[PDB]
Amino acid sequence: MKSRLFIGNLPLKNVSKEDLFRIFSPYGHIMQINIKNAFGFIQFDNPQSVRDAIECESQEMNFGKKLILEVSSSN
RNA sequence: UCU
Repeated sequence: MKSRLFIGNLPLKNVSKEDLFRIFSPYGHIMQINIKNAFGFIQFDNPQSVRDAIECESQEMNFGKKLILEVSSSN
């Protein structure tokens, strides 16, 4: 557990899994990407990748905004 | 701000 990243505020249009892959692939090997409207879920193969993504990408602009990035709690 |  703890190997999934939650994104809380994606734009509601014009967002692809590939966009998310380009942003988050530097942090580790991504196994799965799910988008449910404003919510993104990126499954890595380990929990450190999620922590690294939150620490580095929270400081960045993506899709013209500051993304809400968290350890995913979703079952 | 959790399919």
